[PDB]
Amino acid sequence: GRVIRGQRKGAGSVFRAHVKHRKGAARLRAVDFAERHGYIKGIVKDIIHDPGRGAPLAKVVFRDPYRFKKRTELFIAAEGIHTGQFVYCGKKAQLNIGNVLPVGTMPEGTIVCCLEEKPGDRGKLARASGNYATVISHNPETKKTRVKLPSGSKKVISSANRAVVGVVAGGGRIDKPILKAGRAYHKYKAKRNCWPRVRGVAMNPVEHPFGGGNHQHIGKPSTIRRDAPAGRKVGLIAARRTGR
RNA sequence: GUCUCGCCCGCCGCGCCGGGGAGGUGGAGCACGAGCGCACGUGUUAGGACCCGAAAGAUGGUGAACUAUGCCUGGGCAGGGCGAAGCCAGAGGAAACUCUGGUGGAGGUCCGUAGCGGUCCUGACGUGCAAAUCGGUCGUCCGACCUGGGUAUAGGGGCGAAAGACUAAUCGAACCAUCUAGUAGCUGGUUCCCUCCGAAGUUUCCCUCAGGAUAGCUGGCGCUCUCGCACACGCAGUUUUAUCCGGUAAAGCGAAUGAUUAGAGGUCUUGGGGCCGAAACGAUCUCAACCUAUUCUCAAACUUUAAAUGGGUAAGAAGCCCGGCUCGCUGGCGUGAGCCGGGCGUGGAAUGGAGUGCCUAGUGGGCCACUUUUGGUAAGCAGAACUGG
RNA sequence: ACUUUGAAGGCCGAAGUGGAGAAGGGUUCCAUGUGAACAGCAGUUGAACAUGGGUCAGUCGGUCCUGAGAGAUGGGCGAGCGCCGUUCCGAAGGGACGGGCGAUGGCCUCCGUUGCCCUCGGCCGAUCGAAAGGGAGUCGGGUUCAGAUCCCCGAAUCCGG
RNA sequence: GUUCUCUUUUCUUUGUGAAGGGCAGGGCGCCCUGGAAUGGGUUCGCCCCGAGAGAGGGGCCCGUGCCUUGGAAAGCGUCGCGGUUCCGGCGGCGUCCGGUGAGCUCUCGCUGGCCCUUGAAAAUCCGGGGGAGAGGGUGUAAAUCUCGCGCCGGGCCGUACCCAUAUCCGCAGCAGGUCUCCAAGGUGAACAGCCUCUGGCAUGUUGGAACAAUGUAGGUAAGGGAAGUCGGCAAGCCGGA
RNA sequence: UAGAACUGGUGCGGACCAGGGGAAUCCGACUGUUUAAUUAAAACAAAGCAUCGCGAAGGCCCGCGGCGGGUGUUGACGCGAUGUGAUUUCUGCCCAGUGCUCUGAAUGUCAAAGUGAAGAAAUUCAAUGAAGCGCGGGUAAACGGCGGGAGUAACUAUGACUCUCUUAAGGUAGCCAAAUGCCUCGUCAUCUAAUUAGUGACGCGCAUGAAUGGAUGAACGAGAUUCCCACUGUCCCUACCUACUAUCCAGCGAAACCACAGCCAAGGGAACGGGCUUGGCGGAAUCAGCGGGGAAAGAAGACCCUGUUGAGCUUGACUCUAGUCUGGCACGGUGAAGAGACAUGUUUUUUCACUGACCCGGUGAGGCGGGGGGGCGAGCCCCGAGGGGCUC
RNA sequence: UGGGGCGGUACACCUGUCAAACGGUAACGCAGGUGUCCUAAGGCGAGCUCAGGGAGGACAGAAACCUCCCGUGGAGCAGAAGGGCAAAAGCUCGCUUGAUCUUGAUUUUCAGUACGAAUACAGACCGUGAAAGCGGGGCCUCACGAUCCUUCUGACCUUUUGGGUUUUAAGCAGGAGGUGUCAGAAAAGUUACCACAGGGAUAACUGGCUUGUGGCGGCCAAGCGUUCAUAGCGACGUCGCUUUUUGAUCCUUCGAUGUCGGCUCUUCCUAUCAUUGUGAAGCAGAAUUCACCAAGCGUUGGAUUGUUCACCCACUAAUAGGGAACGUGAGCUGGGUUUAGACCGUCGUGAGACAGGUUAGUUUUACCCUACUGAUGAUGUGUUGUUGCCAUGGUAAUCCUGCUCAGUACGAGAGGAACCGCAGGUUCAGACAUUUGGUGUAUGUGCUUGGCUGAGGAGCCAAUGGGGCGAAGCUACCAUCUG
Ligand SMILES: [Mg+2]
Ligand SMILES: [Mg+2]
Ligand SMILES: [Mg+2]
Ligand SMILES: [Mg+2]
Ligand SMILES: [Mg+2]
Ligand SMILES: [Mg+2]
Ligand SMILES: [Mg+2]
Ligand SMILES: [Mg+2]
Ligand SMILES: [Mg+2]
Ligand SMILES: [Mg+2]
Ligand SMILES: [Mg+2]
Ligand SMILES: [Mg+2]
Ligand SMILES: [Mg+2]
Ligand SMILES: [Mg+2]
Ligand SMILES: [Mg+2]
Ligand SMILES: [Mg+2]
Ligand SMILES: [Mg+2]
Ligand SMILES: [Mg+2]
Ligand SMILES: [Mg+2]
Ligand SMILES: [Mg+2]
Ligand SMILES: [Mg+2]
Ligand SMILES: [Mg+2]
Ligand SMILES: [Mg+2]
Ligand SMILES: [Mg+2]
Ligand SMILES: [Mg+2]
Ligand SMILES: [Mg+2]
Ligand SMILES: [Mg+2]
Ligand SMILES: [Mg+2]
Ligand SMILES: [Mg+2]
Ligand SMILES: [Mg+2]
Ligand SMILES: [Mg+2]
Ligand SMILES: [Mg+2]
Ligand SMILES: [Mg+2]
Ligand SMILES: [Mg+2]
Ligand SMILES: [Mg+2]
Ligand SMILES: [Mg+2]
Ligand SMILES: [Mg+2]
Ligand SMILES: [Mg+2]
Ligand SMILES: [Mg+2]
Ligand SMILES: [Mg+2]
Ligand SMILES: [Mg+2]
Ligand SMILES: [Mg+2]
Ligand SMILES: [Mg+2]
Ligand SMILES: [Mg+2]
Ligand SMILES: [Mg+2]
Ligand SMILES: [Mg+2]
Ligand SMILES: [Mg+2]
Ligand SMILES: [Mg+2]
Ligand SMILES: [Mg+2]
Ligand SMILES: [Mg+2]
Ligand SMILES: [Mg+2]
Ligand SMILES: [Mg+2]
Ligand SMILES: [Mg+2]
Ligand SMILES: [Mg+2]
Ligand SMILES: [Mg+2]
Ligand SMILES: [Mg+2]
Ligand SMILES: [Mg+2]
Ligand SMILES: [Mg+2]
Ligand SMILES: [Mg+2]
Ligand SMILES: [Mg+2]
Ligand SMILES: [Mg+2]
Ligand SMILES: [Mg+2]
Ligand SMILES: [Mg+2]
Ligand SMILES: [Mg+2]
Ligand SMILES: [Mg+2]
Ligand SMILES: [Mg+2]
Ligand SMILES: [Mg+2]
Ligand SMILES: [Mg+2]
Ligand SMILES: [Mg+2]
Ligand SMILES: [Mg+2]
Ligand SMILES: [Mg+2]
Ligand SMILES: [Mg+2]
Ligand SMILES: [Mg+2]
Ligand SMILES: [Mg+2]
Ligand SMILES: [Mg+2]
Ligand SMILES: [Mg+2]
Ligand SMILES: [Mg+2]
Ligand SMILES: [Mg+2]
Ligand SMILES: [Mg+2]
Repeated sequence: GRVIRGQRKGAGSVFRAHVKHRKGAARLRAVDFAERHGYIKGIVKDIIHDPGRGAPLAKVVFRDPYRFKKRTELFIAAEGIHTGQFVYCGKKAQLNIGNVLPVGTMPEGTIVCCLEEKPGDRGKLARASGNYATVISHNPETKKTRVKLPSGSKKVISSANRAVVGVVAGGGRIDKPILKAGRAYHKYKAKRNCWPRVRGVAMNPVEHPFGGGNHQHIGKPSTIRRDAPAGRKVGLIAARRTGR
């Protein structure tokens, strides 16, 4: 046959990302003495729009504990913040919107964002537009804590992971329809080369296994085993249900 | 060498050494050696293999100056129509609000130039201006827009708003060189003369039916003999004299098997749309069949009978006769076969020189006519026997 | 008939059949002469043939910077020519400086200096990459068969020492 | 230039660079007094005001425009001289007043709208901040994020012409294709189409004679009006305000 | 810009510029894209709708190779993979078949290595026993599929009703002689002088039917069809005109093709001759045309057959393979509990904990653990109230 | 393989016939069979009689069982058919296991090779019979399979590698495990995106032979026709022609004969629709029906449909049938069919198929030879001219209406003709332009838009600026003349 689409994406060179106009990488500042034991202060300067994203980004400025210099960080913004706000980071912080502190000092039932998965990954989880995690249960024996994620899954992590307090800005976006095509075009043009999906049935059987026929039809069951090879692993993968 | 019955020998150490006869048998063997080397010719093969002839497969490499798509950075697009929110004023209303007149200038909106494209004329040209042009008529024209240059992706791979489309006039797998004189049961071609002999298209086997092997048909090279050499035997798409074989033509059914017509003597006899009647075998008919003697017609898969043409043997010296020997075979005594030694030549017609052995090519698609003959309405149709072309 | 000069009649109609340039071409440019060949007829003509001549910069462009991206070192992998990868498993800059120490040739005054002892040192990755992006500062007049923001005249200006 | 009749007529020509100094003119999200409703000011539109409007007086930026130095000597237009000529030659005049615009183009500013799009980086240069570090004596201090004036230099490579119905690619002087700048008069809504001036050309690889047939491109037709034909195919009607 | 008079042989957007309309059905919502050089379409795309996997030692994928690389300067309002196709109004039953998926020691089967008995030893035997296949559940906006006979209503005909045989269910709401109906030019109405056409109705539908999407319905279409008004040389029926040619002359000057050649009837023949046979007949060299023949030119017929010649594509053909699931040996170390088969200790094993090989992330490798010199303080003990012990 | 595919097996075997009297002999020729069955249905000996038919006998009947007579096979012998068999080869009883071990020869098919099957002998061991003798499978004709590999049986059997012993392995001889495509490969589809070497040894058009089917026509004559075989029809039967129907065949053509239908144009046939000249009726008149000579002149306008065919409207003397490579594509068109894209239904798991439907889709070349039409010229006559004759060839005129004859003849009536005459028309043909119309660049004369020659006048430019009237000429059943 011939190699198909999808099997061409994993090599890159035409399906790569478009990163000329992106401003940086969002991540929470590193761990150090002050943030481990005490706290530290910083100030917001401006709020900005990052392409390829829905969540706006803050700019925070800190005073370096060891040199006569200043140090800038590019956080992801909770909902409520503004310029001129003082932002306090670390263990001795007060529980209010915009600050950063650990999990095992928070109470139950509280909201967070830009959470960490392991202690010092600078922030990985719950960092999209309108989402938030939630604290559930502590365990001062063994230093563990459980967290609800926006997929509806309960997950265990430590009590030294850091996190940011509050929902994320951009909240409520998929409740606007797009109505046109060229609003989609300017969307994905800033992210990837991916938008027009040609249906497999309108192909020929060289370049897709569902292709061909005098009619348009699939001909075979659209579910497929997890361990099928590349080229055939298309459709409803490992489906344990179909319908609704 | 190999089975079957067997009685014996020699050896300083007797076995699980060695020897006879034959029912007999398996062998590319013996029996008074013929090869070895050199050259020439023909023939069958393996090699580029008489010459030219593919679609294709592998190894290694050049290409995105056309086109497909993504990114970087720069440029470009008359004049007009409809009139969304928002704003002002006047009038009405108890209020919420409403009516009328302006302003404003949004929109993958409308008409239309530049530009980008490419519907119809199924027009022109159709050895052209042109390996895809020209003319008028067309489509869209603030936007999923048009475009320059730079940069990324390379061949069972790339890119694709998908048509199996494009990838340097080439794409249902590019091009360049080599492997490579790839293979071909298949087409086309194969170079001077005279003489001589002179065919087949048929059998059996083959994943065989456009082809090969096998036998047959043909040629060449010989060799053993003999004759008008006063001096003979042997042969034959032939006739004759004797003698066997056959079941086809015709004929036959008052003879078997099978089929079939009609009336005379049988209610033979079952029963009657019924029959004169209580009906019966009292009668009286008959019918599907049915006893006796006769009658008309039939047979590729029936036959008592039985040709014409045909096939096979025989027509003498390898015969006849006389006498005697050998035999585990057979046995009243004897038969049979084999060996020995002697005596007796024309054995129906008409013809002519016979026999034997190696090498060996081309063929292996057939066709017609009398006569016989199968299928088919018939055929310049299809399939066979005889002879001749 | 076709060159040239004059006169007359006509077309292009400023999104041009006009005046200048990029890519590409490469002497085709300018004068004198020729009429074999070529210019699908002709030619006293020619972008043809022959012989000669012609492109002048502190200020116009390159050169400098980086862009998408390409690409060495260390390291890793690989039969092997080599390939991956660009801050990633690296003692990664010779960077400089104020002070002290003996020396230095010039009238060792002032120096740089080969040399150290000190002394502050991050950067964070060699290099390449656009004659349309970014990037100090020149204008008018005149002059040739053919050259001018370059030659001559006259008025200015940037950088460095 | 026209004048046979008219035409105070029609046509052409009628200027000052770079770099400075001064001033018009536009813009300000700049300051000082002062305290606003009977709410005011104000744009085509918007829009603004005790977080200080209107009204008064001030400051800053751009000032491609006018004046001035350049610079009238030079250039141009006319009427005349000399040099045989081999001449940037010599003279006499002039190089002037005003005005309108939904006018076209180029530019500078103000302001608003659209975006699940938010619209490059680096070389290089600059100012500020405690003064770190210090440095130097009444005539010194050397840097200097510098006042005016003589000085010295500024290397290498390209630069001719064509840029297209004849210098490029298409085998060719091929009706094809190939990125940009400048852009007048009239009609008209208009860079539509029709005629003209500046500048360019000789009809697009040849000419003369005559007007048969069939062609190709254009047109017109009495009366009827799709009866034609697979099919109103092609042509024709309507057409702007 | 609006109005009035007068004037012209009704001519007046006077040239150029410059929309034919109307009534209806089928498809696709629209704008957009598309087979360069025969197809611009009803085909692709879209917005909207719905499912599917995934919480990073991950999902999808690349790769000869590696602390390799893309999505990823990412984190479920996201990334990847699939089908339908705006809105409105709806989305019916079947888990028997096939696929997918969950668990599972409690059950057959099930390889290497390992365990044990016999043998002089190769060897043989036995017990053991992973994933997978079977055993069992869930799923149809997953591939897909969704029936026959007979009797029956006070005139006939129909047949609401009843019976019956089997299937995983036996076609629901809608719609139809359609771009889907063989029999077929189905039947009835209308349009027409006349209609195999077209519109509206009927429906035991060879073979319609529900995201393999059903039914509708404004605007748009270089889309496919029927009719009407105005219009016309499309036609009755052809004619006239103008330009460039063709034609003649001067000058320059090719090609394809070509056995030999070039008047007919009939006859026979490889059955349709320019040439043969029997008859007809036969007179130099040429000019403009036209298209009957030359079975006229081009391209070793793509239709059909054969070939023990090929290639593209698919799968339940045959033989294999990358990748991937799983068991075993090595890298593999420390300690502690529990329980075993033989036989009267052996190793085995399940579990818990450790770190030093190994792996991961972060950083300009910037303040780790104990300790009390700490002390601003607190609460717990002794407490000379002065001390030190504990929690911080 | 009477083209291939679907079907069948004529692909290994048996009987009868065809097959032409030895033997042998073909076709998808006729009729049928096989891939088995048997511890006896094999083998020896002995004894007996089959099918059926008749006559009798308690229940007893068409048929149970008993007895007698006739009985040439008319019954049986495993299966298909054929042959053969009576104190058997059949039925029944007794005993057994020649269905065993071993060489070689021959026959059948045939090359004169193999398998298989069969025959006659020889050596052994045996069985049955009193014994002669018979028996090494089934009364005869068919019932089955190589190398290589594996497994089993056998001999105090050879080798296992420098010698010896034991195990294993290899060898020798004989059975079995199997190839049905049966003298013996290990094996699924699709291509409309397709390709190559060849083929008229082989198909889809014409042509050619045949004429079943289709069409047309004769013979004899039972009945129809109230009566009356034959005015006109004609059963049951039978003899023929034609190639405008569809088949059968496969001779030419596969290095190419351009494949449906309409448009256009010419010629030919007759099996006569009408018109001319005539005959016959169940012909009073008028209309109609059968037939003869005859192919001269005619046979139309339209809705539907791609149409050939069909069907309806309207007029007409009439609305007849055919051909020529199923006339005619360097003459048109390209609607359909018959490439490439695509949509529905049915089938296939699927790529894909449909003899089902629907939409969009490149139609080349003449300047050669001939023929055909027109145009110059040529031979000879001494040269040249004027006037003329004729061979030979073509060939052209055709139909209808009206008034009169006449509301006459005829006929009961209703109704209803014709011959000569007069005037006019249709289709065709040949010229012509007095008059009407059309053309119009005489670029003739006015009018008018935009622009340009300073303006007026006179003029030009806009591939014929537009528009109005229009001479000569060319032209029309759209005007006229003639046959
Ligand atoms: Mg799609
Ligand atoms: Mg497709
Ligand atoms: Mg596939
Ligand atoms: Mg299906
Ligand atoms: Mg050879
Ligand atoms: Mg070759
Ligand atoms: Mg191969
Ligand atoms: Mg390139
Ligand atoms: Mg096209
Ligand atoms: Mg055309
Ligand atoms: Mg032509
Ligand atoms: Mg030309
Ligand atoms: Mg396709
Ligand atoms: Mg060769
Ligand atoms: Mg041959
Ligand atoms: Mg062959
Ligand atoms: Mg006979
Ligand atoms: Mg031979
Ligand atoms: Mg120029
Ligand atoms: Mg120019
Ligand atoms: Mg250039
Ligand atoms: Mg010339
Ligand atoms: Mg020149
Ligand atoms: Mg550089
Ligand atoms: Mg630049
Ligand atoms: Mg103020
Ligand atoms: Mg130049
Ligand atoms: Mg013009
Ligand atoms: Mg000329
Ligand atoms: Mg030219
Ligand atoms: Mg007319
Ligand atoms: Mg019509
Ligand atoms: Mg018609
Ligand atoms: Mg039209
Ligand atoms: Mg409908
Ligand atoms: Mg559409
Ligand atoms: Mg095309
Ligand atoms: Mg929807
Ligand atoms: Mg689905
Ligand atoms: Mg459903
Ligand atoms: Mg299931
Ligand atoms: Mg229904
Ligand atoms: Mg209908
Ligand atoms: Mg119609
Ligand atoms: Mg269905
Ligand atoms: Mg469907
Ligand atoms: Mg000519
Ligand atoms: Mg002839
Ligand atoms: Mg003939
Ligand atoms: Mg010929
Ligand atoms: Mg011809
Ligand atoms: Mg061929
Ligand atoms: Mg070929
Ligand atoms: Mg073969
Ligand atoms: Mg290939
Ligand atoms: Mg399989
Ligand atoms: Mg065959
Ligand atoms: Mg015979
Ligand atoms: Mg007996
Ligand atoms: Mg017997
Ligand atoms: Mg014996
Ligand atoms: Mg050994
Ligand atoms: Mg040994
Ligand atoms: Mg197809
Ligand atoms: Mg007949
Ligand atoms: Mg044929
Ligand atoms: Mg033939
Ligand atoms: Mg034949
Ligand atoms: Mg031809
Ligand atoms: Mg021809
Ligand atoms: Mg006749
Ligand atoms: Mg024809
Ligand atoms: Mg043609
Ligand atoms: Mg022709
Ligand atoms: Mg068509
Ligand atoms: Mg098609
Ligand atoms: Mg005559
Ligand atoms: Mg005028
Ligand atoms: Mg007129």
